Order: sequence, then C-alpha cells, then structure tokens
Amino acid sequence: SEHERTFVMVKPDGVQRGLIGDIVSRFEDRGLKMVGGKFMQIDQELAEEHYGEHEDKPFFDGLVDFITSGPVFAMVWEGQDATRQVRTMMGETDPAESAPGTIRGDYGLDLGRNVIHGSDHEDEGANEREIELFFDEDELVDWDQIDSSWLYE
Amino acid sequence: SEHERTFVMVKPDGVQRGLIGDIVSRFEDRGLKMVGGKFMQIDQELAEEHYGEHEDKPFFDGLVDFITSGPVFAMVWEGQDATRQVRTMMGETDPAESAPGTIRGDYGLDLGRNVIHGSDHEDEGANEREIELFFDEDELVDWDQIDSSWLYE
Amino acid sequence: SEHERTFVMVKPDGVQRGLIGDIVSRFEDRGLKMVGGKFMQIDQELAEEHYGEHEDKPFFDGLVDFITSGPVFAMVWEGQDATRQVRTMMGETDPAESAPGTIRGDYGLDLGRNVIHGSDHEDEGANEREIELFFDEDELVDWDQIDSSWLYE
Amino acid sequence: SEHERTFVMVKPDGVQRGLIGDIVSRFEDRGLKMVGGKFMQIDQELAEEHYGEHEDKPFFDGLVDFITSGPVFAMVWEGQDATRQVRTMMGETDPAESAPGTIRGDYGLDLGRNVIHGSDHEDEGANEREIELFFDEDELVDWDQIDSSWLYE
Amino acid sequence: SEHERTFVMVKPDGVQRGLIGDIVSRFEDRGLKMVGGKFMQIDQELAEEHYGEHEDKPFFDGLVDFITSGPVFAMVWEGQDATRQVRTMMGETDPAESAPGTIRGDYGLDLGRNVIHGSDHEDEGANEREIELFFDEDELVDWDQIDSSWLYE
Amino acid sequence: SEHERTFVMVKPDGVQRGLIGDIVSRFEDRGLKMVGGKFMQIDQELAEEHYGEHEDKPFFDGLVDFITSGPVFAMVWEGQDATRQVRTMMGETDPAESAPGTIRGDYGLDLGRNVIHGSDHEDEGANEREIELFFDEDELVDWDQIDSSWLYE
Repeated sequence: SEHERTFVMVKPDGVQRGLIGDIVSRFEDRGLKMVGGKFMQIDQELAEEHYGEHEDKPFFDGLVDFITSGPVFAMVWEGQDATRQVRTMMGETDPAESAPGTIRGDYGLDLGRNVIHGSDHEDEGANEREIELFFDEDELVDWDQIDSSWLYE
Repeated sequence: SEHERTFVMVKPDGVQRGLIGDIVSRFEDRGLKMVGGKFMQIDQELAEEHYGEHEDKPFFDGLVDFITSGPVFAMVWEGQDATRQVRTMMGETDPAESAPGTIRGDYGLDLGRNVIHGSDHEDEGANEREIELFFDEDELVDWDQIDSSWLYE
Repeated sequence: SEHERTFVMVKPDGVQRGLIGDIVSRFEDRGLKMVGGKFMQIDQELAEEHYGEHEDKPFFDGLVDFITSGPVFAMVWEGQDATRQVRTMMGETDPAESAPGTIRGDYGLDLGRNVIHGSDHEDEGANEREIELFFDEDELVDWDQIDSSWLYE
Repeated sequence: SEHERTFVMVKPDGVQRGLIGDIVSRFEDRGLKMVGGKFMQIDQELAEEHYGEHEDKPFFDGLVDFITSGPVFAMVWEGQDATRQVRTMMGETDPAESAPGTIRGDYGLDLGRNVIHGSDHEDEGANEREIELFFDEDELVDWDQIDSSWLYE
Repeated sequence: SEHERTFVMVKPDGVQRGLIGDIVSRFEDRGLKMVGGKFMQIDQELAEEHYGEHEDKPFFDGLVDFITSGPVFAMVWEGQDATRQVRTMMGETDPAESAPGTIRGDYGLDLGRNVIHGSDHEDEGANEREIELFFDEDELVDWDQIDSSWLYE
Repeated sequence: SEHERTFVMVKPDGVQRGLIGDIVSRFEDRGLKMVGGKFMQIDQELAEEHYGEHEDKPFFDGLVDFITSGPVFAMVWEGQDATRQVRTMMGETDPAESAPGTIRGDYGLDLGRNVIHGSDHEDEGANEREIELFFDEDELVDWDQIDSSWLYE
C-alpha cells in the first residue's frame, strides 16, 4: 500500500449545498493526497456506463437523472489504504445510518441524496475502473506531498 | 417522513460554556431545518412539568434546580427522520460513553451536565409533547429551505 | 457599558443559506452574551414599523417584501461597546465593500442581500428602540455568563 | 454582473501545504459559484504564456520554475463583482502586507510564496484571458446554484 | 474522579504536519483542563525510558529514532475520567482502524505514524508514571477553570 | 529574517476562556513555527520584570495582579518578519479597536483583558529580551518544519 488510489466524487447534492471545500479539507487533513480533481457535468453516456450494474433495475433512470441534474466534483486521492479509508470516512451508504463524524453523518439525510461517492474497496479493482472511467492518464498528477515523509514509516 | 419535527435544547451548561453556534451549525450542516428557536429561562412550573416522569425520584429536585440555574436555547428542527437523527448526533445520554463526533462526545464530560437535550424517538409522540410544551403554534414557522430540494428525492 | 445591549438579526437570506450557527459563534467567540433569541417571521406591520424612516421612499416596498419573504433569527447581545462592536464585526452596509473577516465580507455579495442586521451605534437609542420593537422585556434574560469574570476588568 | 467570472488558482505552495479545501470553502461560504475546477500541472509553455508580460525581466525564470514546481488547483468562480471580490479576499500581493482574514494574511509569509493567484480587476479583460488560457469553454459548467435566489436582488 | 490527570503528547508527525492547535482545541472544547504543556525535544535517555517495556523487541530502535526525529508537544490534561476519555478521543492505536471524529481517524494513515500519544487507562497508574517522567511537579499548574462549575455536578 | 523569532503568550483571560488551540492554529495555519511552548504561572517577580518599564506608574500593580491571576501559555514562533506579522495578526492593543479577523477583534472586548501578548516590532530587541525573559535557551528547539521548503523563496 501507500501509492493506492481511489475515485471520489462530490455528487450534485453536495455541490449544490456548498460542501466541496468542507469535504476536500477532510481528505487533506487526513494526509490523503489529491492527484486528480475535476469540476464537470456528467453526460448520459458516462452516467449509464457508471451505473451499468443497475441497467435492468427499475430505479436506474432516476439514478441517471440525479447524477445528471447538476455538476459534480470528481477526485482521485492517494495514500495508504485510501480506498477503504475514504469509505470509512464517508459513512454508510445511507446517511441516516451513519455516525456523526462521517461525511454523510454530518451533512446528509436521505438514502438517495447522500452528498458523495467513493470507490468500493470490497469490489476488487473498482477504484481503478472508476478512475480510468473519469480521468484520462494525462489528467492525473505524479507528485510528492510534503506530508508523505511524516505520514509513512 | 420529511416534515418530521423534534424538540432540541442547549441546556444551561452548553449555554454558559458558549456552544449555541457550534451546535446549531451541526444541525444546519446536516440539512435539518430550524422551525423554532427561543432563548429563554425555564421556570419551576415548566421544569417540573418537563421532568414529570421523575416526580417521585430522589434526584428530581436537583434536576429541576440545574435546568433552572440559567437560560436555555430551545429549538424545533425539521427533516426526514429528524428525531432519531438528532439523538444519534448528540451521542449517548452519558458524554463519557459517547464517541468523538457526537455533540456530547466532543463537548461534555459528566452524566448530569451533558450540554444538550433531544426528544426521545423511542418514546412515541415524545417529540410532539415536548414541542407543544415549549412552543405555542404561533412561535413555529412554516417555510421551505433552499436545501430541501437537494436533500430529499 | 458592560451591560450595553444591541439588536441583531440574521436576515432571511442568511437564514436560507444556513448561516445562523456561524453567526452566533462569531458573537459567543467574541464574549458577547446572548440575552434574546427568537426564530420568527416578521409580519408586514412589524416590517413597516422597523423601516418606518424609509416609508416615503421608492425602495420601501422592496425592503418590506424581502425582510418578510422568509424567517429571520432575531437576537439581543450584551457586552461592553456591544453596538459598535457588532457593527465592526458585520462589515460595511454593502458586502461588496466589506473586508474579509467581517460577516458580510465572508458570506455576502449584494448590497440588498447583506445577510445580517445590527443596530447602528451612530444613531443614539436605535439599539434601544429596535430591541423593544422585536422583544417584549420578559422575552429577555438576566443572567451572568462565566466569561465576564475574565472578559472585563 | 451576476454572471461575471474570475480565474483563481491555488499555487503549488498552497497545494503542498494542504490548503485547497480551506480556500474553496472561503469562496462557497461567500456564495461565489464554482464553474471551473481542474487539478493540474502547468507545463513550461503554459507557464511562460501566463507570465508573458514579464518575459524580458530578470525574475521571469524564477517565476516559471516555481509555478511549475508542483501541482496547482486552477478554478473559475462566478458571482456579482467576482474579480474584485476575489482580490479583496486574497489580500495584498505580499502576504507580509496582508490583513488577518484575507487568504494570504492567514496562510502565507513570503512575497514569492503567496499561496494563491486571482485575476486582477484593475487590468480589464484579464479574467477573460486567464480563464481562456487555463480552460477550454467546454471544461466550464453552466448551472444554477440554489444560493443565488437569495444571494441576489 | 474529576481532578484525574493524563499525559498526552502530539508526536513528531503531528508537530511537523501542523496539528498542535487542532488537537488542543479538541481537548479544550471537551472541558478538559490543561495543567501541563511543554514544547520539547525528547533525548535518548528519555525515549528509551519511555519505551522500556519494548527494550528487547526488534522494533525498539526504530521507535526511539522516530520519537527522536523532531520535537513533541507534551501535555497534561485534567478532568473527570480524563484518561479513558482522551483515549476514546484519539481513536484506536492504528489510525486505519479508527472512526472519523477521532484524532487519528481524521488526521492519520499509518500505524507507526499516528500523530499522538495518550496514557493507557487500562495500565493502572500509567498516567502518573508518564506525567512524572515528563514533568517535574513545578511544571504543573493548580488552577480552576471557569468551565469547571458547569462541567461537573 | 526566515529564522526571526517572537515571544507570544495567551494571557490568563484567553487561557480561562479556552482559546489556546484556536490561537496556536492561527499561527500554524500561517506557517509560523513553534520553537518554544510552556504552560506556566508567572510568579510576581517575573511579572514585575516583564512590566518593568511601567513600574513607577499607577496601573502597575493592576497589571501584575492580572497577569499572575491565572496560568498563561507562553510561546516562541519562528518565521520571516515574525514579530510584525504576529502583531498584525493580534490586532490593536484595545480589542475594541481591532478588526474582525485579528485575534483580539474576534475574541476580546476590554482593553485590559485583551487575551494575548506579542513582542512589539517597533521596539527593537524587545522580542529578544522577552524571549530570554521567559525561556532559557535550552527550552527552545532547533528543527526544520516541512512547510518552509514551500513557505520561503
């Protein structure tokens, strides 16, 4: 671990409600290093490709419409065990089952309007697929953050 | 759910120690909507009516004296599953058994000086009784917060 | 002074945008003492009294409409030089003229949506009338905050 | 204005020191709207275009080296009087001359490592060119933030 | 309980990464009272005496080298059940197994670079040994904090 | 400069009101480096030396009594133009004259309880003597903070 990466995304509800800074501050405070960041408007092709596992499900179109309703802030974050860690930080999928101190536990209320997305660490390879899906290799940035020498042994 | 309400109250210890803002910021950050707010001094009649279930208990008079010792900030908050949610946010009844990130876990130390009160969701109807007890219908405010359209499906 | 009081309210824009906590904090942080606090909706009649000095002016109805368009959080604060201090803290009337640090310089953009009101120290007695205007004497609370022992010589 | 736009970027010092969140917050807090956002590394060629006005000056290469020495977070913000407002918020050029409250007055120390850049309102069209310089039109997002309904008269 | 004390220490990673304030603010917010504070550079004698239980362990020298690599901020904190409470606040020993809202859960990533140390409440007497080890009796301060009368019954 | 040092202390009012963290943060935030840090009680003799310039003045004993009435947190900070920078950050002597943003403008109210002291840059050598006055050379720490690589050209 250490140069592990994950895809993380302030969803359109978090963007609208003015929580980009707050959320990025939590990942920066943590020592996680930003290596991708992009303010964008997901299109149909990308939305439907992102939720492909849910194609045949009834709720699919509503899901595409929401993630489409307004712009997102897509991120790639780097650090030891980043993928699991970001998921611990965000809370449970449902904000109403999330503990205070998690992103969703502090900022959210509804299951389907949960402010943020992070690659599932239990879906092996998910982080990579999501990253390549949202960022071209050129959009990613190789650097060394000041913090790194004091974050890791 | 969604227009569900609960009664919440910064107790005299939280008022004294300067935590009104901090606590209201946590509920505002969450998307919960304020529909009642009142800086007040509870009297005997109201204190004893509030803790009526504890009339015959030895500790009753001490409890009335504390909630009487200085002014409170009483609130009504609105949102999906508000009653349970506020209780998750505050922590356990004892601050010394509360997790960091909860109100009591971050700001409190003593069981009997726990900075805040929130209607018990497990006492069905408690929120309503507490609300009507502290606020007249005219003191409550029907509005729509900006946030609502992005907080709920 | 020491017991000087000033009328302050979070205007409906500031309320909508979820700035009540952050505002109350700035005042508690400062050592100012909350002695009145009332989440309310200004009715028309009250709104026209409050702006009575501008009644024969073109922009009068616009002012009335806005200030009544959503709930406010009306407050009373107590401390040495409270009125002037609160007006220093808020900024200039136009937030477009306000310094970073001040409430308006950090939170607002348009002269008309300047988020907050506070009694003008340069109009003697203003604090007095506006306090009386929004608050019956019995809504206000005499107490002693532990901070004062160290706030004042 | 209302839809006026300004180019802002967290310089490599500010990025290294973990100040991206805190910076984006100050702008969201303010009600400014993010309409462009790109974590990137300025290549040399871009860096020399951006500083083209200083090309025949001694300190030119130092400026190029620094601005390319690490990733930046480049942004576009939208609001009434955005450009001037952003420059008020940042401070003076020298942080050693900047007031507490301003981004530089709180976070920076040396004229050369002044943490952040923002288009100069006193050089008309500057915002326009620098925006175009860092962003292709299609990287920018037309949307409506719920805040504006209350941010603007 | 109430005048119970524990030894707490921002480790060299927390010092370097600029988290003294943030951590002290969490203990002050909590009502815990500072009665010892000291910015210092631990020497060999003290480091090896502190980790004496780990003398024969292979990892001992690396542990001494890290706690030696840069200065610490050593503290003594006072309050009811302080020793357990500080340990709840910091998280688990491993930051990657810590919940958001804990010090390590918010600020750390690596097991061996966990920003902070707090006396183990399950090692009876540990707090005292650690305190006497780092502070002479004269370096400690007997006072009464303002908060105390509202923190405890 | 770069290695210039300044003496700063949170006065007993600021200590009582739980402002040590918030103060240290403002300085870490800024990139100033803590090189001395000592929670202490000024004895009378020290207090009279520190205020020696006012010894033949009426208000002298009041000053001595106050500064010795409770613990202080005495500090030393290192950075380019540290002394002037710290005095800009604090505000004016009177907090009633201080701007929002400055430590005193946000946290204090009365000229006499102005929460914090910092060496005067307009009295050359002041920083030197006050540092020596509160700190033996060996209490101070030579180290390198990772921030400087990016804080200074």
